[PDB]
Amino acid sequence: KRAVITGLGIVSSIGNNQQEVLASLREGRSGITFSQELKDSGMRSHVWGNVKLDTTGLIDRKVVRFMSDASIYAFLSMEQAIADAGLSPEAYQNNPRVGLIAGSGGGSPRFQVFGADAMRGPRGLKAVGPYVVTKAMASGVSACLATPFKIHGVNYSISSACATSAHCIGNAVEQIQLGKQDIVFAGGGEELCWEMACEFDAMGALSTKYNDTPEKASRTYDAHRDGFVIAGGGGMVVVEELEHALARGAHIYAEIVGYGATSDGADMVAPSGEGAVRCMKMAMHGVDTPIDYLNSHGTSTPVGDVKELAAIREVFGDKSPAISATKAMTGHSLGAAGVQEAIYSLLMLEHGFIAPSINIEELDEQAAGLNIVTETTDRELTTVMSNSFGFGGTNATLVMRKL
Amino acid sequence: KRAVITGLGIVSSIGNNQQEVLASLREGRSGITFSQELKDSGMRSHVWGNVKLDTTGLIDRKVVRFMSDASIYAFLSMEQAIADAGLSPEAYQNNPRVGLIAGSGGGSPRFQVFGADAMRGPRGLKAVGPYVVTKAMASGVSACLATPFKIHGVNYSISSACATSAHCIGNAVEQIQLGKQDIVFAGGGEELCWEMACEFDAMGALSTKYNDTPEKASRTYDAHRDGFVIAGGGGMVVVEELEHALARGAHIYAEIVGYGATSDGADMVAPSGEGAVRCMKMAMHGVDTPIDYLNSHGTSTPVGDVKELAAIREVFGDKSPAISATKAMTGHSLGAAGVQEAIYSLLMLEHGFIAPSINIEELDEQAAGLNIVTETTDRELTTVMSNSFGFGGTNATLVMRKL
Ligand SMILES: C=C/C(C)=C/[C@@]1(C)SC(=O)C(C)=C1O
Ligand SMILES: C=C/C(C)=C/[C@@]1(C)SC(=O)C(C)=C1O
Repeated sequence: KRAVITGLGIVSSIGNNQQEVLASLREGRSGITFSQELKDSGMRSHVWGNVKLDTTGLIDRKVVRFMSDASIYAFLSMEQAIADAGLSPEAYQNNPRVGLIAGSGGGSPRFQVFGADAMRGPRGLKAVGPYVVTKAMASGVSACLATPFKIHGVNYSISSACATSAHCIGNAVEQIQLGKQDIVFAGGGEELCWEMACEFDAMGALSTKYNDTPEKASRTYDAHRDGFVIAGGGGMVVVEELEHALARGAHIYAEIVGYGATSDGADMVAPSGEGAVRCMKMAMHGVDTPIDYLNSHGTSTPVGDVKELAAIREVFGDKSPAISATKAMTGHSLGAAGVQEAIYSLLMLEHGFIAPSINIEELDEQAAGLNIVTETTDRELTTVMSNSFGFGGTNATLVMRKL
Repeated sequence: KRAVITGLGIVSSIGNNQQEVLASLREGRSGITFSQELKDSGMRSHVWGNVKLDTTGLIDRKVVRFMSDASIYAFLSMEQAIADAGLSPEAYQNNPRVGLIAGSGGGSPRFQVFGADAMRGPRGLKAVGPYVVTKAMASGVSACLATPFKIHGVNYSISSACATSAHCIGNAVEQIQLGKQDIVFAGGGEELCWEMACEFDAMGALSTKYNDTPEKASRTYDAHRDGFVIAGGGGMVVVEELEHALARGAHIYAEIVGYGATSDGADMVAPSGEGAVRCMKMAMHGVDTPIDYLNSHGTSTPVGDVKELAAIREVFGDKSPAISATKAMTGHSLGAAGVQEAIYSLLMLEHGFIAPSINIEELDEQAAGLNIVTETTDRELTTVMSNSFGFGGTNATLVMRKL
């Protein structure tokens, strides 16, 4: 029935491990840089939320030859989670009660585009090769991790655009609740490339006025925000059944006491708000303790930002929780955003502090009577909430509490 | 607690609705044709499992601007399932207890490539446009249906390659069991294009020796099968809680009495057998009636075919059910294969007959343990099983029974 997080792993724009990520968060350090690749592709947005790591010989050649970047990022995060959970092969491999639910928002537009380019070349099929399917397939993140880690339980991905890894964790929780699994590795990954980024720029979703000052581009709630800053990376958490965890002396960050998954059924590319309201309310249902901190989806987009503020306010009313949008620091890793931000929230719960909402030179008047924390402040948190939304009116909310 | 199917919709290579599909099945009619597109693309495989329907104007212009083919196919299938189920707008729209779980195997390689191609032109972003994200993103099938159809419940896709739509239905069942939803539209869609097909051909997965005789290319269990015949299309079923279905007098096809979801944790692109055995057995927990008919995944590939037959052998021993691989007729629609074949199984349960396993000119030596019906056989069926597997060692099994 009860699901808890007993391990985490992360490869992000602000850190290649939970320790480095902790640093950046408490420091309020930006992971955004100028991208030549993006500028070079023809894009208007030239700022990145890139992973600063040379992944070259980190994954075995036979295993890595099937993967794309989203898979690599999630695979490395999974290793970190396996290690950090205290799990050994004999404990998680070839075991029907151990599963994997992880995905990405866009799969691999790079290798999808590589296979097409290679195919139209004079060598066609031979230029494409036998590994494009596993690299480009939408289920790449799950397929590429489940096989090498010899997972025997559930094995699939959930895709809900900018909310995918959040739904992945919520689904893992349901597997434990249904008594189907004891452990489920949940999370996701996302590649960073002009191939996919250009699509978002094409719809005017990305920031384009701060290319000269990359670290100031992502400015959630700032009156002059102009779109989100795309990013790549991965994250993975170990969702485990309470008794099982306690039984093996597992270290427990918190327990997932709430999971909301709703739908807007209104517009694509634009949030309705009511959808998020029901989602958050659903995640708080039964939680007998108040929400101390709220890690908003806050993408730094004109409409989105205030639309979520309007929702939060209607759900909490007078008594609103402390809020901070860590995207102003990290950027929007799309499909990886959900798990990565759940991890930042878990780190804040574990280290008693609230990461700051940076770059707010001018608070939006639409973000009036709320509590946007712009200073790294030490606080004994107990219950935290994380929101994730994506195109198509898909919403997810996770509420985590200490034991 | 209990989940039943109260409506279905389908757009496939053998039919544009349940009536045409029924006729083709009973007749063992091939939906395979020669593809100039694939031939012109430089592929060794020139046979198609195409949808014979010009979809132009079949969807509101403002609504279809966000969709790719997989989304269109699923959207049309859902239009059918809604009407079939006898659901009125007021019954399923703007309702938190009504959800949508549908996806595809590859999303939209065509629009991932179009975005990249347009980007590298003299028009760049202007040529790309603002609708490529929703078309190219992995969650397209779910995002593009949930919004127009006014869905307020769950909204996301499950992606497990050639098993995705099967896992989608299984997940919908869990939502009903967890008491979270009363109705969940489950299924998926898949586009047909050289962009995605060349990648499979590039790994030698597609049939290439029967281009001169398209209808004989897909030959599951035939000693001379040489890969699967790619296809496109959609399918959607209405998964509904039992008391709910009966309360409104919905017409129930069958109840989902079993859902297995396992993982191989062995090889990519190649099945282990073990895993599919646990998946079937898992689907069988609680089911005490015999399996009267088994709609195998049977892709018409050398290894796959006999690896699944070995697993079926292992699960049933001396008591093996009647088997038939409808892919020899329809082709492999990848992500849509699961829901489409669940529908064929539902149609056979409904009209009392077993669709034939066509093109078996020889029958692999390993298939000696017969009961693979190669002739349309009228028979009163009660419990049927459908298998779905995909790259990455992901397995799904659904068992449906008459009420
Ligand atoms: C239905 C549309 C939604 C939820 C849109 C949001 C707020 S979610 C997101 O990640 C970005 C960039 C947005 O603009
Ligand atoms: C792990 C690999 C698996 C399950 C491979 C299968 C049998 S699934 C499928 O649709 C095809 C074409 C195959 O070859």
